[PDB]
Amino acid sequence: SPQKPIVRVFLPNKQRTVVPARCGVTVRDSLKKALMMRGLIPECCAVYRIQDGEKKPIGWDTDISWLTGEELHVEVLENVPL
Ligand SMILES: COc1cc(OC)c(/C=C/S(=O)(=O)Cc2ccc(OC)c(NCC(=O)O)c2)c(OC)c1
Repeated sequence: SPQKPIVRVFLPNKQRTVVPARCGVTVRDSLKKALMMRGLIPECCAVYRIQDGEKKPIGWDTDISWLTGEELHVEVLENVPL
């Protein structure tokens, strides 16, 4: 059976969108869909994932195919020009 890897990203506002683990693709591109589907932007959003009872912040250049099997969650970095 064709193996399907995904990462379930918990979007802002406690929603979630899953993105198929893209090999050779960064959190940037994968999450780019994730945010954009909600109408949000990866610019003012951060990627975190919970490890041993704690939080580990993720880098946008991180190959998302390592993060397969995990549930992610994005943290809104509110630094708007307001
Ligand atoms: C890899 O194989 C897939 C098969 C799919 O289908 C057969 C979808 C399908 C996606 S989709 O068209 O359902 C848009 C989508 C997906 C998940 C969501 O939450 C978990 C939301 N949440 C939106 C909200 O709640 O605001 C939106 C896929 O997506 C990556 C992957």
